[PDB]
Amino acid sequence: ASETTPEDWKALAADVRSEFQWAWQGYVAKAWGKDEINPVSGTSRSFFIEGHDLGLSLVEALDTLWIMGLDAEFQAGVDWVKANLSFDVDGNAQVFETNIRLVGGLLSAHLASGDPVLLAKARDLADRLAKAFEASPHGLPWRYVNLRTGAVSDPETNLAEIGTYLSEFGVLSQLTGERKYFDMAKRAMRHTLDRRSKIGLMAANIHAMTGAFTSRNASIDVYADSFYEYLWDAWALFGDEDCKRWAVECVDAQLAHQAKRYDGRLWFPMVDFETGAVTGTAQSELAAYYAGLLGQVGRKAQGDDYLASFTYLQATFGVIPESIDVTTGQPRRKHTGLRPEYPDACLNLWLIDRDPRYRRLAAIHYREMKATSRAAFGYTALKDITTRPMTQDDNCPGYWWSEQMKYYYLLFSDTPRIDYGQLQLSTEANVLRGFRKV
Ligand SMILES: OC[C@H]1NC[C@@H](O)[C@@H](O)[C@@H]1O
Ligand SMILES: [Ca+2]
Ligand SMILES: [Ca+2]
Ligand code: NA
Repeated sequence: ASETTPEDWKALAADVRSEFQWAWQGYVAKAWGKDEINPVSGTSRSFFIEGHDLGLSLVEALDTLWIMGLDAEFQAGVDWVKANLSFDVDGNAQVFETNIRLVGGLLSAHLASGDPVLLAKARDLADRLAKAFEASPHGLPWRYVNLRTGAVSDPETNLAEIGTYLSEFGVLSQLTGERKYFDMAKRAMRHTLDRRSKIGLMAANIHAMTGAFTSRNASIDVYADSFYEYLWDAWALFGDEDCKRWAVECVDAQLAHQAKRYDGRLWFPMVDFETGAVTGTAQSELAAYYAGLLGQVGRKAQGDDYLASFTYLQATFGVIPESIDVTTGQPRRKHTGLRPEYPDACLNLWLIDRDPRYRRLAAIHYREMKATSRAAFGYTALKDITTRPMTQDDNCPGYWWSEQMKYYYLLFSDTPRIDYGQLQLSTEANVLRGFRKV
């Protein structure tokens, strides 16, 4: 007869904040200044350069701490950065990961606080990454660069690793007045878009020196994914008319040639970029970001249909498998990366009309994370989703500190610290617009 008791969303937001503060205390105790905590053993690891940590998880956490009103914790992290974080290091850093995690994490912390030193450090790092773009006659970045010397390595790259810079670099250009950052990021994206096939698709794999594709596989998934996000995000952040056009053209080519149904559910397998023949049967969990991008570009019904494929994986397996075979619906791997893309899609679709269904689905995902990944000193990736209980690995990935706890808190809290109508998030969930003073 009566309804089951309605969710108290403010109480659930307070629980997310409590858990985030508890995890931060574990990082301070076991991994202070180090890149990642291993929260089962209570130890740390490096991410970018073995033996030369750069405070990765501390930097990733900063904007999340501020949004939650964890102000003492935020200021302790900012003060560590200002005293300790140098990028004058004789070692190789992966250009893509360094931009989205460290340049973006310093920019969101700068926008929250106003502190000039955080902008100075973001810009210093971007100038070291610029050497990877300058080493290509096409302006396509090499995958790795030595932060001190500018030496490059590995030009056999991909759309995500040449095309996930324009949000962070374009905000640098706005704040500093120097257009060079925006221009270098946009030039790399134009290169691959100019090489689209007659059916409107790009292959995912590209060589920085020849400028030619090195496979025939078009993908929406890993090695391509965030290129398509950053086309739309550059329209939203900068008003760039080329990027607005390109975002819509690329998505409608993918809907025409990659959207396929298997057992009644929508998937986007890999296809030959010229002929449209299917070339893969795998889909990763990370492809769930695309449900939210579909809604952003004006394809909400199709975005909700794709989200439903992942909702069915969550209801069936509890945790979404890291990879599935689309022809059967069954897992290709048993381990996970404590991945954030399902609540990413839920937040992006919820920002359109505030439909409470997206809150219900994200609450299932948060509660499942608490039931499976909680460890002695924080939250961990999984070894095997098929055992009962699910067995645990021993690592908290840096992106956990920027992404899913922020997504849950934004969905549940209605915080006055954010202007929800102006909110813009990077592919690492760094807030690049929408802070309100308080
Ligand atoms: O899976 C989370 C991981 N995926 C690649 C990036 O887009 C970002 O979401 C994060 O580093
Ligand atoms: Ca992402
Ligand atoms: Ca996005
Ligand atoms: Na962050």
